[PDB]
Amino acid sequence: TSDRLLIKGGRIVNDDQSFYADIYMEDGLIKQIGDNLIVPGGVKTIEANGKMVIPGGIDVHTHYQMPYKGMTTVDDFFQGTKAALAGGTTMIIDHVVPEPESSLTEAYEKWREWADGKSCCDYALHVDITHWNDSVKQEVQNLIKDKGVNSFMVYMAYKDLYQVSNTELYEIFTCLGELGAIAQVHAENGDIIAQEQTRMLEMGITGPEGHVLSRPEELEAEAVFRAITIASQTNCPLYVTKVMSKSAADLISQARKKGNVVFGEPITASLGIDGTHYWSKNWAKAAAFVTSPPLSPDPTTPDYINSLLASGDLQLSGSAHCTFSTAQKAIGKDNFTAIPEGTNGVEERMSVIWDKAVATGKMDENQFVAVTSTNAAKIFNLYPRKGRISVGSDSDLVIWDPDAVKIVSAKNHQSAAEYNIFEGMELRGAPLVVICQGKIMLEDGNLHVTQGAGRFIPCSPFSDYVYKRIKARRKMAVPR
Amino acid sequence: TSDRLLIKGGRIVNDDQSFYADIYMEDGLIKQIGDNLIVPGGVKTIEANGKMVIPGGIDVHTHYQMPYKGMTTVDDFFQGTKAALAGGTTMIIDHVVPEPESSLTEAYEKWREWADGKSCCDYALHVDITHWNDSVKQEVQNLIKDKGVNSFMVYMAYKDLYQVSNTELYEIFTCLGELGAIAQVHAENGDIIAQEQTRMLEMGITGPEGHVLSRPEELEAEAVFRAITIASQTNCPLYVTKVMSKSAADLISQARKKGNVVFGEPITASLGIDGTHYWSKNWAKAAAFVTSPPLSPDPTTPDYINSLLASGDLQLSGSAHCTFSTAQKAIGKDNFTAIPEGTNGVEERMSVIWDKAVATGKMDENQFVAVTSTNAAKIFNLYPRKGRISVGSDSDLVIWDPDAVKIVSAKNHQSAAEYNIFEGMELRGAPLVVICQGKIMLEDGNLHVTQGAGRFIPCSPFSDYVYKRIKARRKMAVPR
Amino acid sequence: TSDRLLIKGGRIVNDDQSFYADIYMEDGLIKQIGDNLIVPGGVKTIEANGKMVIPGGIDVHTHYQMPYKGMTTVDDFFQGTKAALAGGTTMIIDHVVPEPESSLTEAYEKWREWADGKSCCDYALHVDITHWNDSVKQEVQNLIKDKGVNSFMVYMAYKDLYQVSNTELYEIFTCLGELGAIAQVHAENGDIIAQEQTRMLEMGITGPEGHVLSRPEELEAEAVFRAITIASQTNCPLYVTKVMSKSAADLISQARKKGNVVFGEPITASLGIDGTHYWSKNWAKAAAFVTSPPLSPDPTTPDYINSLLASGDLQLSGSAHCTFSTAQKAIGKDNFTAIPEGTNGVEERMSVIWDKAVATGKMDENQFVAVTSTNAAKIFNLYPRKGRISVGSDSDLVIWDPDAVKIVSAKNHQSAAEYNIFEGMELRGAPLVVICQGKIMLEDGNLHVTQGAGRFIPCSPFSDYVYKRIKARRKMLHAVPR
Amino acid sequence: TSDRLLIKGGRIVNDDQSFYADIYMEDGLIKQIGDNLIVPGGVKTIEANGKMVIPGGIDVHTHYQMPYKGMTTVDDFFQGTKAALAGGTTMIIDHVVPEPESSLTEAYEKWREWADGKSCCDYALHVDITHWNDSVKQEVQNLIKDKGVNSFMVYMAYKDLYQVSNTELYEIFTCLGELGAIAQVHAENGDIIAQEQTRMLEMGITGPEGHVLSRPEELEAEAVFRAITIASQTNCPLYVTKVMSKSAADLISQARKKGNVVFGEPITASLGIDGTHYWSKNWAKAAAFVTSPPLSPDPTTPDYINSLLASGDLQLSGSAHCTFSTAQKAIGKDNFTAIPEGTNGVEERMSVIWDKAVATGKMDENQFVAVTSTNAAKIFNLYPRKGRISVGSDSDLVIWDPDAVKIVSAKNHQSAAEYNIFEGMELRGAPLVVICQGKIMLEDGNLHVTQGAGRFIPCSPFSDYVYKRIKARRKMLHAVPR
Repeated sequence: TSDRLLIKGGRIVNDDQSFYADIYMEDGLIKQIGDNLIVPGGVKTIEANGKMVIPGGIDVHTHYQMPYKGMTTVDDFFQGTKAALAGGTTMIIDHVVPEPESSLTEAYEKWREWADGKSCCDYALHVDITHWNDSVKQEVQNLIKDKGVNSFMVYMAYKDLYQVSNTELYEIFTCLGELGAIAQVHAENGDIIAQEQTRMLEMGITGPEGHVLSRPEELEAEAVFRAITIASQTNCPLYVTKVMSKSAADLISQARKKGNVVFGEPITASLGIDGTHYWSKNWAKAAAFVTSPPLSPDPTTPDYINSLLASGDLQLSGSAHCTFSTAQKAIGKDNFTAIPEGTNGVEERMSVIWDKAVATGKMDENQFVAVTSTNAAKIFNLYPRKGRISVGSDSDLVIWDPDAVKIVSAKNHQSAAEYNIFEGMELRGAPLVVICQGKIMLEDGNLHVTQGAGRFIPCSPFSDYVYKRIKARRKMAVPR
Repeated sequence: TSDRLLIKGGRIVNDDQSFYADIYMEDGLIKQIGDNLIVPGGVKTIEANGKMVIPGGIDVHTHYQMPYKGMTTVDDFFQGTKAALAGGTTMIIDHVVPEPESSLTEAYEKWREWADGKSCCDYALHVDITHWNDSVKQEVQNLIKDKGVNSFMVYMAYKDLYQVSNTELYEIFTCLGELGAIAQVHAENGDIIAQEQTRMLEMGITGPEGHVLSRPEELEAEAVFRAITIASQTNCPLYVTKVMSKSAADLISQARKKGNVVFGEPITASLGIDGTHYWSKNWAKAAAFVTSPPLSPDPTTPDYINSLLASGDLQLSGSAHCTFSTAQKAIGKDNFTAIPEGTNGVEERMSVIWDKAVATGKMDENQFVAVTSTNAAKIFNLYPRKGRISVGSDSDLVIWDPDAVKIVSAKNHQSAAEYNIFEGMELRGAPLVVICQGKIMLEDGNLHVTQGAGRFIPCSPFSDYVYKRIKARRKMAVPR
Repeated sequence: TSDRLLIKGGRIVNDDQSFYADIYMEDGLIKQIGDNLIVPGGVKTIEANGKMVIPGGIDVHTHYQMPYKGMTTVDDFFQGTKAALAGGTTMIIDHVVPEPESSLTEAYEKWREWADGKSCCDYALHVDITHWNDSVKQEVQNLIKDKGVNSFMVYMAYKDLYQVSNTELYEIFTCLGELGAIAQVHAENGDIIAQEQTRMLEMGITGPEGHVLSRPEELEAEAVFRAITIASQTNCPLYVTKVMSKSAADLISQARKKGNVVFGEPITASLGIDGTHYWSKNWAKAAAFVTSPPLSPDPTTPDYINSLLASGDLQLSGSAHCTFSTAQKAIGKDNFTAIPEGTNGVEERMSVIWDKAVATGKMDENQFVAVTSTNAAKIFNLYPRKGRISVGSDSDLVIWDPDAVKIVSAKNHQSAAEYNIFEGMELRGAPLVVICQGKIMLEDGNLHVTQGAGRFIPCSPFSDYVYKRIKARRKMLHAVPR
Repeated sequence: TSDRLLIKGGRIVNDDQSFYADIYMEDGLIKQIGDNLIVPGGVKTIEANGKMVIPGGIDVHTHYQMPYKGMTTVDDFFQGTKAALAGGTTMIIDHVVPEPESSLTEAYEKWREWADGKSCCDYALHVDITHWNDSVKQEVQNLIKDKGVNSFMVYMAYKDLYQVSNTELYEIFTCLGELGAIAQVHAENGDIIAQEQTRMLEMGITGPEGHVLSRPEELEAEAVFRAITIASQTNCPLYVTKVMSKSAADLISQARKKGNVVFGEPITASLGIDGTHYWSKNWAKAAAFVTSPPLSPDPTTPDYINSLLASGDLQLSGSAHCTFSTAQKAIGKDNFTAIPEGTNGVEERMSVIWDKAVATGKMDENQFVAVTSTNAAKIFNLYPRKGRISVGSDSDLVIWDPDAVKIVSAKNHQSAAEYNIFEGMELRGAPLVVICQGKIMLEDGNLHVTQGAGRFIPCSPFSDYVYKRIKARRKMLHAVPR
């Protein structure tokens, strides 16, 4: 599997504490932690020299080689996970997207085949419920029981394509609750967005600004509140993907304070920048920002999202990395509704949070670990195998430099995209060394990776972190 | 029309101020206000003797002789307005309910005929949009232009009967906004209520408690938030009927603080009592409380609703007076979904608010006037004809006694109902004398009324109180 | 008193409704409202020609010729009320400020003498409680009973000068509540501000930016919350002067929703602009913004204050007009704690609100009247004499042009100040004609005024709008018999 | 030190995860965790049989043998820690209270002597800053550096006894922040409470109900908001003791969301019951509830406090166990201000939280551990030595029965008090076995304890959980060059 490796003089930073210790690794696992380790001679030894050592990042939202209209996103499972590793991320969770009226299981097999053959790092899979009926219900059950899936996503947007009704939502959340799965949502109101898009085009607003104006944050907030409400009535845990706005995040905060089982996933884009760039005079640049929900035009938004990720009102971060070329984006040059949706973010996720939340004093290093790996591992039932530096855990570690300062650019990023939405931003905090599966995959700015080295990691239902309260609530007429 | 009448030594209480003055009336109108009025000899003179004189109450939500399954509510336009006058209310606004797929205009004519022939007092009419299509759109326009209607209601509940989709809501609010009408809603989520009713019956909960448990306040709050959101996107003023819960009222408060044009209508029931009585061992008593949305089981609710009516987060009061006999209620004795919905409240509305909000120190007498007549007159475009004691205004006045104390009972109420949901409650504050159309219709506990004396009062669109901001907001691409 | 005057073809805008009618005025009073008025021939007639006619503005917060260290503010009761009238304001309420350990009543007489002799328009007076003891308590009673005062202000700031303790606040609010007066506060925490000033000076931050950084909005919010709490415990109505920050305005909103009797007074400065200009490289410009509480550095502040004035969470507007010359400001050139505090705002108040809340669609014309006159008249017990176009009310009216557009500048303002904190701002909405005491005092951009023409207007205690709930709450304490 | 011990078949429940494993212990420490442990023959073996095994509770607020007017509370460090252990608590943190104008360090030595000689379990000490001056400042430094103290409490109540001013609060929080200590507060407004007490007595309300009516929750909320504000301005972490009311808990929630470093400590009383019993016709019963801040008369309070402990808006639980006899309480029979303040709670703390938050579905077993030990260990810098079942941690463990159901009564409690404020309450969840310092101190309902067995545990300043953000904020003040 993996050679012996010793990291010396490192400061271990887990979500619960930080402490000085050496780390000995072999065959994909952490074997010893402490001082003066009884270790074989001739072991490859890295001198951490007081630098931080954290669990590798888990990016819970990717779209590598995602199909769209006979094309594919430009970062595939190989190049996309190269990008992840370059940024300190050692596990990704991608979305399987079956065509409406097609098999979920057959889609899952396709995605397993693509990723097993190309991923540089360990991965898992969410399965999107793009339509609903009795056979789909059966497949969901089968996928949870037999295929290592515990997370499924529904769409409240994309009217006449993926969108599900309130009756379907109730049916689906009841089912996912009974089976021990996470119920994920893409939460915007598709019915109202459909009208507003028509309204924008009739006003002659065909550029990317038409995208953000046709999807104001009130339509994200409505759909979030409604999802929270249906999930509560069906005793189902809810996970809100791609939290983009202050109002969505406040609804999640509100629901969690009442005791509702609700999680929020901000992304690199909503943590790092705003939507002013939709009004760029450079069409291509503006189209690079087109994603759904969009980036809020309100410039106070990213500081707020970071604040709520710091306080635990939001719990984990993803990227929704979903890159298209300038030529693909330009398909929608005359009509924003035809711009393929998605931006970059996998490489920049951990640096963006360090820069915006840790160097700003909003969160400490332990909460940084929580919001980049450990909470994700707990929610998806991967803890302590992932998201922790502990004996018996997987050898996925990063030597992090808090003092590193790097300018982001399309020129030096691993993505095949020509644009980078964070172009020109100077970020504090970066990885020096990345170890994945016990092997050194980044050092001295050099990537050392193998196509297909990454393993599918099965995720079991009924995560304790998610379901203990649900179960306790389940456990709890007037005779006339 | 109406004989000369002089009220002397009264303390006039309008929404804006209180002051001592005599009031001279003739032919339906207030002619002079002041001291030492130049008045003809031989005028009928009432000695107010320091007592308050307020504008007659406007009850903006009634259902007199409302049809249901070949029956009718037991209080008709005559007996129902007798009840209103006994309680200090001198104008009512009733709901016209066309069958799905039938003409709105034909329904309006029926209701005009019933009320013109029986009402004791002036009235107006809201028209319920029970279904939606091109011909209904046309009728709405015609009714606003030609028939004195400015208020229309849509249902978010009653799946497969009255319920409208989000696309229909957007269409309808856009239309009502363009035409200068108030958009009213019955705001509960019918899709989810349908599931919960099935769930209650499968648990064997067939009594009235199944009604309140199948319609928890979260389902009122969801639908209110969604209506607020669609109304905001379409620049349409929203009016929430039958505010029953703390969470609904808080959403209205929130929206108004942002600047959204939203009004809330608590009712006598939600101001005066809670939903604990759904669990009464007396089936009949419990069924007397069945209304939609239901009374909150949370006993802190009525004090809170009064508080938000006091602070102006809620603006006006109705009753939704909709009475059925015990025999009619008993149709649903084996299945709560078959209990006809509706309770009493028209007679008790003004006394309930005085007792719960004024004698408690939450609101003063001027705000009492506002929330019982003047705000309703402003919203429905009836001010200063109604809701004000002013020269040239209609002679609809009440001599109110703050020190009166009365126990409510089915035995002494004007309603034909056998039950009164406020049975046994002692209320501070009551009318001594009611003058309507310049005629004394209550004195010494005696009603003096004529069937059909009441006039239809046309209500024009584009009320200033409602539409000035809407118009100003209406009045307010990147070239590449 | 005042000649016959007829305004024809006007659209009257009161707080409750708007309607078309002619207005006939004589001897300081509105005599008739309606169509085809029975009127004597030869009456001076103004053609409003569809333009709005509103009640004159009431500015509830001014500091004309306010003394400070042997000097005075540069706009006195004459020039300051010229400024008021030029902007559509026909009544002002100024603050009487007695020196600590001196008589409130003697201070009141000095102020009455200054204003009676110079004011162009009607006025009233608040009295500031700058210190507290038995004789001050007696004077407050006497002033309410005999001198037409119903509003008194206390300071939670200015440690070792004006500041009162929590015991004194309790005593004072109990007393003012018993006597039917409005309890006004200057609400910032003076103990903590003292420390932060020292911290700014030790960091070498001596310019105007040190002023806003030594008084962060948290210190306004703390004092507001504490004043609300003491006022609630003593059944006393509370009025928060100079609402500057979002957080202060949210606490007032929160308290009103619970039923507490609390009023908030934003000022022209907090409605119109933010505090970014404390960091101007021009010292003199930055010092022109120095006022307390300061303008929020958060640029989302003025939009928010306008939003809460629109929704009624805040009820009335003032200016706290308190102007000093550049030479006077420069006394603090080496130390921001020595910059005399105060900015302009009286002339600009009504246009600022129209431009920022009405032309933006946040409030309608009727709420504009409410927040520029009618709510002030109700709170200070001047309604319907002021703040309303009604038969028997005072002839204080403005013909307002919603379509007028004017750039503000020190060059054309009535103030003697060299700086204007709204310099260069283009504002929508302005007065065309101002009538005061039935007399045309502004027309064609010309002022027609007389020194000393203004009358003191006595203000009685126990305003209904303020006290009916307080009284009902007092009317409603049982031991457990054991 | 301590004999070999093996617990088999147990379900370990830490704050982060639960898992099945055997636990081997020797000489005060957990030595091995796992399956098939290499263990010496003849080891005392307990069969957990699938039952939960959790870290022993840490009660961060006790007042054992606290002096008051020449008397003492009736539960001393021995009997009081017997009560603790009976309820699943294996460590207590008590408050050292020096007389005003006396030495903090001398008080600390007295308390160390009392506890070292009587405590059954490990303990630590907070030191209360009952007055403030230069020598007290020096002692605080000395206690942190040399005596294992990292937590100090100030009083915002008790006017003319312990109360500190806003200047003193600023000075004290600045000092505690610089030294790496937790700043604890007793947060009620003492100035206003003094007035309201006098008001209650003048109304003839002398019974216990006068206590809760003279201290309405608004006066707790005001003091909380002010403490948050001063702590924020001085970059000092704040810990709110005895969170009793919904409004206090909402202010802590609000401040934490903004990023302020603020902790809240609900107590057994506020988690388990309300204040309706102040109106009991039995004087003695009512007086048994007298504590400060008092129990809220609002019966929705305890459900809400449990909800905010569940969501993490409040982080840790104490008891403020402070018991007086009926005869001692009765000293205030004619005047509630003379009733000695304090109730029971140490024994009942963990069962109350299980019954009211876990069996109700508000929180899971892992958050239960967090709020009964682990968050306290992190805040006071005792993690992972305490609050965790981990190799190298202290052998303080409890075998917990989720299915146990017990009625609370004065008849069977360990306290010397005649009254129990939870009398008659049936609580779900109880300890079966308690191990402390590796020794079985509760089994089969029998206590096995030794007077003086407990050790003082030094607590170091600059806890990472508390100070990493504070430090980062300090690391991040430019003048405008003109």
